Amino acid sequence: GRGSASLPACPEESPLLVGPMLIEFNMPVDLELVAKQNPNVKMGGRYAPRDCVSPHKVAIIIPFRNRQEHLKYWLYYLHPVLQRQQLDYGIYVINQAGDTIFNRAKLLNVGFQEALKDYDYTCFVFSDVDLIPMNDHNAYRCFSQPRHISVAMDKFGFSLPYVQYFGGVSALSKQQFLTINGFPNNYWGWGGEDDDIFNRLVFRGMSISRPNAVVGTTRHIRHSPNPQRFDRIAHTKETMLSDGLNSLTYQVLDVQRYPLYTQITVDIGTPS
Ligand SMILES: O=c1ccn([C@@H]2O[C@H](COP(=O)(O)OP(=O)(O)O)[C@@H](O)[C@H]2O)c(=O)[nH]1
Ligand SMILES: [Mn+2]
Repeated sequence: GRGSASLPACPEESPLLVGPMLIEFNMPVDLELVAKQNPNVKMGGRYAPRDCVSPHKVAIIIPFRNRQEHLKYWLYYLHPVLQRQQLDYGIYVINQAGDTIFNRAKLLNVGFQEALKDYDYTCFVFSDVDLIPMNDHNAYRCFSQPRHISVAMDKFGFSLPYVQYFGGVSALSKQQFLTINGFPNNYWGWGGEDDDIFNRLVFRGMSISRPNAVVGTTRHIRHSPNPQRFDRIAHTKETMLSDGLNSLTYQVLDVQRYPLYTQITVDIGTPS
């Protein structure tokens, strides 16, 4: 029964999962030690299983500005989890240059476009830097419908704020992201950019996929009021095809590959 053969696909669910994880933010983190403990993660925060081929080619995109301590917690907790999930992944921290109003959604678009320059990713996880999953059965990859990952956050009493809530951590396949023309680029702190994304998905006929809530629990790292759903549905229908990936503009000022992540510092302009 000999002969040259290809590596098998990785299994539907990884056999390496441990389930519940104790998440704490009260100790210091040293990235050199983290890299040493995660020796298989390559420069820029890249990893793929050695013994099987994952159909999950995932770019994990983190919107960022001055949250280095949270990032250190994110990297310390997520790298082991992502490897146990057997993903072919890369970590991208999209750092907003300057001191002007933060624009989360626009940095996420930047992440999608820049991660694609690196590799043919086919799934995109958009994750705030201060959310850590509490159970490794909460898969950080894409499904048949847009995936809402952080479904039961401790900050919201472990309950979904409203059925259309799509914030925190989500995953969209390349096909799913393209068909909604990405995310809006003009939410300069206004709030509700996640509701606009949800409206785009719905208008394109997509629904929300979610892990079972018991394994979808996440911890939020406190830093220096349950959200409510912002309207603007008509707005989204009016503007989604003209404001998004197609109209995205920015300047890349610095690209740094660190052992555990790639950081792209970009100038995304100011509110027009
Ligand atoms: O100065 C800032 C503001 C926001 N963020 C990123 O944006 C996410 C959400 O921002 P915030 O924690 O203020 O939550 P919001 O209330 O705006 O949902 C954070 O977790 C970070 O990933 C950041 O990096 N720096
Ligand atoms: Mn936060």
